[PDB]
Amino acid sequence: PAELVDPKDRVQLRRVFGDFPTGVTVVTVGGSEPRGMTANSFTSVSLSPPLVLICVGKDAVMHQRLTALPTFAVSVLEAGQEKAARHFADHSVDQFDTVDWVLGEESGAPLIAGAVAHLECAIHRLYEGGDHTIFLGEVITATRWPAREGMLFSGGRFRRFAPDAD
Amino acid sequence: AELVDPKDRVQLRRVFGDFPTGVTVVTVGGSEPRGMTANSFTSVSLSPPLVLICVGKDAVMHQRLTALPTFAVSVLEAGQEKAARHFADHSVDQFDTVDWVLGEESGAPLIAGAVAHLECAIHRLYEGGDHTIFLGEVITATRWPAREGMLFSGGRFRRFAPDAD
Ligand SMILES: [Ca+2]
Ligand SMILES: [Ca+2]
Ligand SMILES: [Ca+2]
Ligand SMILES: [Cl-]
Ligand SMILES: [Cl-]
Ligand SMILES: [Mg+2]
Repeated sequence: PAELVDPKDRVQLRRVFGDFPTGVTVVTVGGSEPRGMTANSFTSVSLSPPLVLICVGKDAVMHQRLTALPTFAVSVLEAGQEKAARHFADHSVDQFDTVDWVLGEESGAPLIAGAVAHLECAIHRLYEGGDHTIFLGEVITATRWPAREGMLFSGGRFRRFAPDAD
Repeated sequence: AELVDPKDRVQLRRVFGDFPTGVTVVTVGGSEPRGMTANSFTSVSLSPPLVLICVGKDAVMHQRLTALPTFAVSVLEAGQEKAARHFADHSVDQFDTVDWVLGEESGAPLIAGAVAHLECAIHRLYEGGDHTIFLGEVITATRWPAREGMLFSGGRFRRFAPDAD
């Protein structure tokens, strides 16, 4: 039975936003106090120049970091990394002593070990996005592990792929 | 590990495909209604309620979106690969192979059987390299809770495993 959504109702809006499935990333930065934040707003944008974007809430600490720093990293989380996804979504101590990570050579940001891919990006534009800021980054380098497959987030829940039937 | 040269578009597409997404069909109305398959759909903001899509500068839909006040997004359900392929084909009624309903608010075709329809007003146009980023405000939406979206990952259509919980 179809549910009509009142866009002013944020409970309902979050329900419909949840209808579009995504992967899950952890965005990280270096600097004097490196930080990570779980993000599903990651979107690949352009091939030439190679661009991606993320949308970050204005009240997140990560927002203040990204506005101040020239680069960030994206770690696309693999199917078995729900613990890492939850950890970097916690609002609440080294944030990174729970997880295995390797230093990003271009971003100076911790890259999450076990990820499907790492992308290190230079911040190119900041665009207004309502209660978020849209950060457009140019991909400086990336590394991927072809054997790995991403975790999923849909309907407000973490989910898994069915193995490819072809 | 595979090191990716970002200037190599084959490699770059491989890494872009490592982030799984759903699949939408973006539609517009007007004299010549049009649809295009898009996975760059992203929900952005709660207040105001905003979403974005990234559309190639050379796409025919690109000119529509820069000109028209509204568009619709149909989030495709798990069994809708045929519609995804159809609205991604480059080469004429585009809507004679799908079940669709006119959206009252957008004036654009809404794809039947979808997980959700979102009808949006174009809010901003932002530079996005070889794409334009279209930011839209959600005017109304309808959803079907029992449905689940189709998935696109590694350049292939995929489906969910049953929720363990
Ligand atoms: Ca209400
Ligand atoms: Ca090459
Ligand atoms: Ca559902
Ligand atoms: Cl809220
Ligand atoms: Cl290409
Ligand atoms: Mg996205």
